[PDB]
Formats: sequence, structure tokens, C-alpha cells
Amino acid sequence: DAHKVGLIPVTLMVSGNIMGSGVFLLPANLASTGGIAIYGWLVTIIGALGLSMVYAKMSFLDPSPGGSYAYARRCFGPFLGYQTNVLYWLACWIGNIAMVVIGVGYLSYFFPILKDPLVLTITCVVVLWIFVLLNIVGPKMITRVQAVATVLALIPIVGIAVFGWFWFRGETYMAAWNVSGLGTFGAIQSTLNVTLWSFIGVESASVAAGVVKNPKRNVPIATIGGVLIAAVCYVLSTTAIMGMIPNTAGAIVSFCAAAGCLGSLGGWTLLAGQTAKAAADDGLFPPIFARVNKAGTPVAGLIIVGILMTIFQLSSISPNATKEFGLVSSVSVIFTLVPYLYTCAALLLLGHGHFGKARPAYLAVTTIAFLYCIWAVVGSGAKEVMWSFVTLMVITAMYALNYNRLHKNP
Amino acid sequence: DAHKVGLIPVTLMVSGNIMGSGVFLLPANLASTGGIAIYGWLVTIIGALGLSMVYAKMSFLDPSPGGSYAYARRCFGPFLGYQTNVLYWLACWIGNIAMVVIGVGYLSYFFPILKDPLVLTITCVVVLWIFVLLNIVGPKMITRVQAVATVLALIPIVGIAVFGWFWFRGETYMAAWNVSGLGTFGAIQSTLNVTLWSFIGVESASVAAGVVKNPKRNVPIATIGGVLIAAVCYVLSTTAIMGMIPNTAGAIVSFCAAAGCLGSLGGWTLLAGQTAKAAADDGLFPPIFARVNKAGTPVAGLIIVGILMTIFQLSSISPNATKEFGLVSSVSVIFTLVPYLYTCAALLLLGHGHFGKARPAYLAVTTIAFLYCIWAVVGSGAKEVMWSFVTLMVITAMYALNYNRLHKNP
Repeated sequence: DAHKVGLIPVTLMVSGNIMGSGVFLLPANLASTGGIAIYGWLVTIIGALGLSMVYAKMSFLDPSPGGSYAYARRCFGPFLGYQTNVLYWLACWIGNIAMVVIGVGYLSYFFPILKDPLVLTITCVVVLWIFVLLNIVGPKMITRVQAVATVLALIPIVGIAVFGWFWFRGETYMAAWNVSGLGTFGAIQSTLNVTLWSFIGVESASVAAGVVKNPKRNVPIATIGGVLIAAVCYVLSTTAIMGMIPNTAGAIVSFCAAAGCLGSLGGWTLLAGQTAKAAADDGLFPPIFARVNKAGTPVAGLIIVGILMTIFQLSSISPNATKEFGLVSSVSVIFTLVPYLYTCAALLLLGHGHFGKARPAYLAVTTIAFLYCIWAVVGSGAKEVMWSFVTLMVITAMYALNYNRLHKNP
Repeated sequence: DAHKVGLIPVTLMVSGNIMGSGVFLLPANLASTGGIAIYGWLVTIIGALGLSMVYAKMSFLDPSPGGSYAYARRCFGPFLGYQTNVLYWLACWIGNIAMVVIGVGYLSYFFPILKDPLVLTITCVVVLWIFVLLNIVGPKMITRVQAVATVLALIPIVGIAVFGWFWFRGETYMAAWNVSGLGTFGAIQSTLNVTLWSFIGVESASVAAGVVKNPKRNVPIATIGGVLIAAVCYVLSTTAIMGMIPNTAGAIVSFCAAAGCLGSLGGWTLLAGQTAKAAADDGLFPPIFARVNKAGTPVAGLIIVGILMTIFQLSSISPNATKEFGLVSSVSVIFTLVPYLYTCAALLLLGHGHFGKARPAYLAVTTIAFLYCIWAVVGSGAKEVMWSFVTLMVITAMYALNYNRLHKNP
């Protein structure tokens, strides 16, 4: 198959959905800290790379076509995996509405603007279907969108990596040094708590399956590529941290950031159609989507995701926490963790005896992945989390929509 | 079998674990409200009776011998059910330490006393093993303890039901009327939020199985008996609500309350040994307990529960929230919900097509049970709930202790 994309724009997708709509804000987020504190990066990147490794050698096997639910079919995988879906896709199109309220806030000036009245919302609303239709064109086309746009948002960051390496200069960062944070013991927390729940994305590769070239080779290479990429991106970019704290070619840096939300948005609508029109086939949901107009792609799928997406775009217009951490926009963050959980549960529930040799080695990386996934939700908002769990209780008993499973019957 | 108890002291067990260590405090808990507000009772009792009905017609089938995990073997039932255990048992012996810090605070005077220094703790510590050994004697003996002691704590409440019906008098309650609460719309919340998470217990019957007479008949009758009992107990007792708000034979009323924690404590250590030395056999945990010295009963089991119970009795001595809602003593409240959840999931996952006729009827009661269970955790402490969920993530990835399940393998 050649109408089914490949590594080159896949790793870019995978990377650029972590990159991605949070880097041009990351330094800011550890400015109110607590700043550098590079340690925070050390540990969050080590454990996250572990998570990407998990995903790598799992899609190394059954990709999938999901994934991150594919493997849920085998912590169980009915109930638990059909759940894992609801709560991930329902955190797939939801996290999108978040993505536009910021992505267009990134073009809040520089032509248009406007961008303050009802115009902000009317444009995020039409900016979404942009990518919905650009998925009805794909999937090979939406990945073509992401490739160009994120290598656009790569200009800024990568530019500061080496070029920023030649500018500043120098011992200024040494001047600001650590401190501000309330000491090393927990000081890290002030950084981890914003480099962690913001490494979210490694899934996209083992979630493309159904439209990557060769899964068993390209996809594992995809996540590991994506993670090492965004990772050094993160470090070299936010090590450009001299002393400031207050929060010509400037226009390019402001355009290239929104251009990350140019590719991202497509990417996540994509992930939205995938891990759902997937558990359409491996069983139930229910669907509906389907219906997969000939040549792949969920025609009903992404269109339906459009309706679900737009409906919330016009009532979170608007209050819901006017920015990040919105009791709805953040919870959907937590949601995307469970599938991190069962996955790693699976890269061992399906190495029952490992169709691969040397145990302890894989045995660590998965444990590490478990800290990372457990820690980055252990240390987060108290209304938000209880919330996820409320959704778990409700996802569950919303399987009355489901009286036909089986196992260990009577 | 006749060394295996029967309905007569079983329903008393089942009832007196909800009764039970919260009634002589219940009116107090809706005094700071918001008081009567009898509605709160209306809705909490209707949905709870639904929950008991759920449990009734489930143990009507497979009892079990668990239960409330028995049936988990069939939302899955490996991982999910072995979980459902950890999080219920670890909420079974934990809820106990809570039970003694109050049950002896109930004899904080009237002989002994003391009851304020290190003596409070040294006595709760030895008061626990009391029931641990009185379970090593049972299980028919511990139920004999609960029967006598709760029909002792029945004297107070039931006495006010009819006798209290002849005393006051009269329109005083009409004088205090509703109000104080911030209006009907949500006013109920101030009552439901303390009549709900305080109806916990209906499980005990469908959790005795392994030591009730005939399961299929006695156990269903047990929970429904238990619930209607504690229910009218609740209503007729806390309808003795005249106007007061500040918070000879008086000694009897103060003794008879602790005497509820005389029987309760035994009951829950009991439930502790049960839904664990049960998932010892249906599979894994791991155990250990076992080892079931001849004639039933988990000898290693309750003894081990003693060590786990005493260890926390001497470091929650002491701070941990010096009373109810202890971020550990309350969470373990939330924990005892999940098994409520999968249960009701099961009275339909195992009525796949109902080995019983007329669908919609059973179809409601289970839905109602789902509200009750979901609502009473939807509306509770924010650190506590996120906490349960953290335990869910950890229960989970603590099944590395478990690399040998199966289903839909590769």
C-alpha cells in the first residue's frame, strides 16, 4: 500500500502533537516557578522516554490497528478496552477545542484581529472543520499538512537550539541559577508538574497503525523518533533561560507557533477517528463509525467528531476556565493517561512470557513508565482527577449499552 | 451444614454494619445542615434499596463465595475482580481502624477512662484482636457476637421509633421545619451527602456466602432484610428532630452505642477474611490466605488482618485527621464503592439474557443502583476521590505481581 503514509511524516505527527501547542509557553510555565531546575527535565524526559520505549516495543508487535486500546483488548479486553477508548477519544476531540482556543489565540493579531468578541469563537469553530475536511481528504493528506506545518514550528525552536546556542551568552543562566523554588526537596515538583502532563502524545504512532506504512517497523521507530525529538527540543529551547521572569522577525516567531496548531489540530482529529473507528471492528462502542468510505478514513467518523467538537466550541467559548486547566479542558488531559496505564500493563500481559528475550531489561522500562504515568496524575488538580474517576464510574455503568459480553459465564 | 450460620444472625450482621457506627451521630450530621430535609432520606433510601435489590438478585444466583468480587470474575473477571478485591479488602481492615477510634471513644467514659492519653490507642489496639480471635472462633461465633450486640444497639434506636413516637410531641419539628439549607434546589445535597456514603454495608450478606446457611435463599433475604431495617431505623430515629442544633438511664444509651461497635468490628474483620480468602481460590491475589484451618475460617487470614490492622492503629493513633474524613479513613470509604459499581455491572453482564424473565423491571433497579453508587462519590471530597483513582492506577500496575493471565492472547 502506498495510499497509507510512512515514517517521514509519521514521526513528525507523533512528535508535533507533544511539541507542539505548549513549547511556546513552556519556559513561561517554569518562569513563575522555580525555574531551571533543569533536573525536572532530566527525570520527566527519562521516564517519558521509557513510556515511548514501552509504546515502541508494543506496536513492535500488534499494531494494531489502534493502538493504545488494541492492547486493551488484552488487559481484558472488552469492558476495560472499550472504556479505554471512550475515555481517550473522549479526550481526543475534547483536547481539540482546547487546541483551537489557543491556536487562534496565536493568530490573535497579525492579520485578522478582531480575535476578541464573538469572532474568536466563530473562527475556532470554522478552523476545526478545516482539519475535519483535511482528514476526509487524508489520512495521507492530513499527515502531509502536519509535516509541512511542524517543520515550520521547528524553525523557531530548532533555531534557538543551535542558533540560540551561539547568541546568549552565557553565565546569565548561572546568575539566575536554581532557587525561587522552595528548595531541591520537592523543588523538582514545580517543574515536573508542567513537563509531565505536557509530554502527552507518544501514543499517536501506535495509534496510526491503520494508516502507517509498515506497522511493525515504522511505528516503533516513529514514537522513539518523536520523543527524542520533542525532548531535546524542550531542553535546548528552555535552557535559553537567562534571568527575565516577567510574562523585526518577531512576526515569524508568532506565526510559526500557531503553525504548530496548524498541524497539531489535524493530527488529533486524526487520532480521534482512529482509536474509535478501530473499536468499531474489534467489537463494540457502539458504531456507527465506520462507515469508512472506500479507501480508508472514517467519513461518518471525522464528520461526527466535527459535530461533537463544534458543539463544545460554542459553550466553552467563553467561560470554562477562559484558558488552560478548565475542569473540562484539563480533565481530558488526565483521561489520556488511563490508556498510558493499560498499555504498559499490556507490554507485559502480552509478554506473558515475552515473544522476546531478556526479561528484566524490558521489566524496568515498563516500571519506569508506570511511575511517570502514575506520578503525573498523582500530582495534579484535585477536582480534575476525582473527575476522571467519576467518568470511570460512568463509562463503566454506561455499559448497559452493552449486555452481551461473556467471560467466565454461569 | 450446621456449623455455617443462618439468616437469623446474618441479616443482623448485614444490617448492623450499616446501622451501626454512624446512627448515634447521624442526626448530628444533619444538624449543622440543612436539617430535615427528610427528602434526603427519601431519595438515598429509594436508590440504596435499589442497591440492596441488586445484591439480592445477584446472590440470588452465584453466592459465590465472595461475593462482590465473585461477580467481578465476570465483568472480566481476572484483573478487574482481583483489583475489586484489593480495593475492597483494603477498605475492609482499614475501615476497621476507623471503627475502633470511635467505638472506644464510645466508652471514653463509663468505667475505664483514661481514654485520652496513649491509653485510647493501646486499647483500640487490643480491642481489635478481640474480634480477630472472635473470628478465629467463628465464623458462627462472631455472628453470634454481632446478633446479641446489635440487638443491644437496637434497644436505643427502636426504642425511640415507637417509644420516641409516644414522647415528643410534636409540631416542634414543624417549627424548625426545613430551611437553614440554602433552599430546596441542592438543599437535598446537604443531607444526601451524609445519608449516602453512610449506607455502606449491603454487601455483607452477598459477602458471607461461604458461611451462610443456604446462599441462594438466605443471602438475598439477608440484604433486603438488612436494608429495610437500617432504613426505617434511620428515618424514625432522625425524625426525632425537634429544634435543638447545638452539638438517669443516659448511661444505657451511651453503652448501647458502643455496643454497635461491639458487633460491627467483628463483622468487618469477618468481611475482611471473606472477600480475600475467596479470591485465594477462584485464582490469585496472591495468597497465602488460605490457609483455612479445618472447619472453614482463614486462620492465617484474620491473624494477618490483625497485623495489618494493628500496624495502622499505632500511627493513625493520633493525627490522620483526628476523626472521620481522614484522607485515609475516608478514602477507604470511596474504595468500598467500586465493588458496588462492578456488582451492578454484573447483575446484567450475567443476565446476558437474564436467567430470569421480564427485562425492564430489573433494568431499572440496576440503573437506580448506578446513580446512587455514582452520585455518592461524584459528590464527595476532592483529595479523597482522586486518591481512590490513584489507588486504581497502582492496584493495576501492581499486577506485575501477575504475569500469567491470558485472554485474547497473541
